[PDB]
Amino acid sequence: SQIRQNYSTEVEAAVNRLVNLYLRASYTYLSLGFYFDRDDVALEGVCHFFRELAEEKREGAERLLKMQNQRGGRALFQDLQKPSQDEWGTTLDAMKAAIVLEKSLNQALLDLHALGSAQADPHLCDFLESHFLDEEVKLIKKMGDHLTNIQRLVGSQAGLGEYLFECCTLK
Amino acid sequence: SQIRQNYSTEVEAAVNRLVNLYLRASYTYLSLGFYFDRDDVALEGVCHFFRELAEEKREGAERLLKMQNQRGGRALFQDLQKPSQDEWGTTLDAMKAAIVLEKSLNQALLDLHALGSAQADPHLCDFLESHFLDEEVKLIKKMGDHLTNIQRLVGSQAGLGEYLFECCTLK
Amino acid sequence: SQIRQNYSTEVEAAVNRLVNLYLRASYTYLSLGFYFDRDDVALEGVCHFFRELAEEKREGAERLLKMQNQRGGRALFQDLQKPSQDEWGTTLDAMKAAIVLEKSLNQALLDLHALGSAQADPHLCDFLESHFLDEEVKLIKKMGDHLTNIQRLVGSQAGLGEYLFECCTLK
Amino acid sequence: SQIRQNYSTEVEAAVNRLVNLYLRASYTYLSLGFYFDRDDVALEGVCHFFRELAEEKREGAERLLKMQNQRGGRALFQDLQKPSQDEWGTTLDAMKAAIVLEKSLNQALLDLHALGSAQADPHLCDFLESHFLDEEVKLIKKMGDHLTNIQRLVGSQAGLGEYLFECCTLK
Amino acid sequence: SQIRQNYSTEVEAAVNRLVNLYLRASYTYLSLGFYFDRDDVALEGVCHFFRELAEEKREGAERLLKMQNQRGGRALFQDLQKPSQDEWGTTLDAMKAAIVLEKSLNQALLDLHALGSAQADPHLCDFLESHFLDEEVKLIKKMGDHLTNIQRLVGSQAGLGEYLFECCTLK
Ligand SMILES: [Cl-]
Ligand SMILES: [Cl-]
Ligand SMILES: [Cl-]
Ligand SMILES: [Cl-]
Ligand SMILES: [Cl-]
Repeated sequence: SQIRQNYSTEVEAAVNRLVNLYLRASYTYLSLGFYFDRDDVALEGVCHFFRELAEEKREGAERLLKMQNQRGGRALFQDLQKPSQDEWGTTLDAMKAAIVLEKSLNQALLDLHALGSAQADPHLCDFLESHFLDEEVKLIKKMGDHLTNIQRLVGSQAGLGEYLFECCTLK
Repeated sequence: SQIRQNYSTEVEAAVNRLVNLYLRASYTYLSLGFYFDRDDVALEGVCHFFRELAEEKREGAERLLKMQNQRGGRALFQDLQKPSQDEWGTTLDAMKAAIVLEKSLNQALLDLHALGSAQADPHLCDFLESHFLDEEVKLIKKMGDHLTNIQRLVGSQAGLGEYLFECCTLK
Repeated sequence: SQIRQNYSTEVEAAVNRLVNLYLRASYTYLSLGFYFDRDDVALEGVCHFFRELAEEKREGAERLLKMQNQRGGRALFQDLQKPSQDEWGTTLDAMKAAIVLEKSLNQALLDLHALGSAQADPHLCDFLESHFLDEEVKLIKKMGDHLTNIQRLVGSQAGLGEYLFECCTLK
Repeated sequence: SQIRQNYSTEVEAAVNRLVNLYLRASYTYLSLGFYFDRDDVALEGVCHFFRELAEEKREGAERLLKMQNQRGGRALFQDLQKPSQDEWGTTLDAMKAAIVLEKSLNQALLDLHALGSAQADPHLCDFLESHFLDEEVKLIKKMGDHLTNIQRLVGSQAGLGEYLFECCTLK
Repeated sequence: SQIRQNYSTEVEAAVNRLVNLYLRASYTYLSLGFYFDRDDVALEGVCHFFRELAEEKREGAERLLKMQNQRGGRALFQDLQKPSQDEWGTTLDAMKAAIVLEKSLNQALLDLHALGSAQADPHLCDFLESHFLDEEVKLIKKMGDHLTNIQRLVGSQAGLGEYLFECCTLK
């Protein structure tokens, strides 16, 4: 506690809250993944998509905790609330719930970035820019693409046909 | 007949009955497989699924017979009844018939396990646990997954679209 | 300007106009490609098809410009008009717009060929025959095939089924 | 919900409680690991030991959840309580806390085994025997070995010398 | 002097001062390294640690000078003051002196970042974020870890034993 330099108690606390948010998100994705593995749901690609995201969110939490120690802050852990639902409905319902979750993580990142800028903490700002902000933009874009394709597929025969052309002829 | 130790006549007889059940199941799966190979049915992946299961059930019977001789019991064979149907309907009908068949094998395994536990025959109990009980749980889970996906595919355009998203986008 | 031989001012000017047409076509295909990359359109195979065509049309322009210098003519560049639409509708709408665009390039090639024949410029005529006329015929044929398949897929269950048979059974 | 066979509501609920215990244990080990990564603690081998155990406990939870779905039970997730301490003291303190935690997991496994035996659920009993009970016995033995060696090292010069002989001469 | 764009005389001068600070730091580390190579000190791993840091600080100076020329500023060199001590005491004394030196470099980087932000010079800000700020945070963390371990080792038999357990058993 001989290393801390330019690291505010406000950022230290906000990092611990962000770690809680990322571990909550990881927990939500674990629940999503095992719901799609139910024998009465049985979409094993959807289960894999969500289990991979649970791993990504735990890795984001671990990166934050590594950074907290690099800066000389102190990790503090809080209770992890259970996910918002016990059953996640259709693939469409689940993808909508996932984009809501990612937008909430993204807003927490943007709020922490703004705190770090106000505190003139450029290490914190660049840490977020380099490891989190573009990862979130890329994931939200992918989820938006998925939402549009699920809506196309479930909505009409014109939509299913247009999806199949892209899948079987172009790629 | 110099090797038998802790092997009850009750377990010996029950093993011979189980071999009959597994060979009957193998016969049922042979009939299922060649029904899907009919030029007027022509689902060669369904034919392959059922022919592979016929091989698995014959292998289970052979493992039981190997174990009967390892314990010093005497294999006794009975007539093999023909399968319950000559025509198996749709893929859905066939998968429902297959899960009924597997649940009946699983209950026969559980009943033999309970007999072996009552007879304090731990070799028999562990034999079943190690080679049969988890194989049955894994297969029944796969069949339940298949049933749900066939029901999704044949039922509606929302269901077919949700299946295709998992197939063409996620995997 | 010691190399020019049998190269008319009429062909020189027509080549510069053709370069403008090919760069306009490239620009149109860039706009088509990024429209299909929108999160609310999200057909990434369609996006790739059109971005590849933008590259092909820029390469055709560059070949023309290389030839202009090989003959001792002088490249002159004009303003590039923006594409005709800002949004391109469905895959069907887009493919119809692409075949209209290709037919217009093809007619400009045929008109330049006829000018070169009238001017007795066989180098120009063979240049077009060797690098452009069959490329256009092959691309227009592919686009016509795509149009028919998109129409089949979006139109009816008989059409979608016939497409799927070709895709999943024959190839 | 067409697969469930011989799977009691008592075992189903107990499995969900066990998943909670394993995820709580994983969380405890995450906190232990990052405490040893503090610049004022700085035992990076101890940090690695505990982070590896956090991964093992999450994998145990995931195996339980996979099994819950294989049997046709329904995963239900509860709030994850935060670890018991925010600071973990010395390596000795931490290893003592880890063996207490493992003994509590082991007793929960033994209690679930006894429930499964009472319910005549041999699949559950063998699942625990095959994937959990010997993993726990091996880990508790390793932790007991570590406790004894830490006590030897911190206690006396005779103990440190005896440790060093084993380390530098025998291995 | 045809390239300079958005590069203030304030930043240009501050970069030249920073180059002086980094070359002074390199000189300090050369002196530290050869002190530990004295036959009456003889800690050749400590000598190597400090000689590697002398190379890192010279490389940081060279990167700054490359950037000064990339922006169209003019390198100006000043006298390099000799290091603060001729003898560096124990490994503990030396590591404390090294963390003081690194914190002073880090504060000079943060001050230059703040100047660049005030001058709206994002190239300068990102240059520092990308090549210097995280290098300093990682090095200061490592030095803090080293300080804690040296203090543990020299302070007590409990501390030495805890160090040895991590070294000989865990890693
Ligand atoms: Cl609490
Ligand atoms: Cl008979
Ligand atoms: Cl103009
Ligand atoms: Cl709750
Ligand atoms: Cl001077």
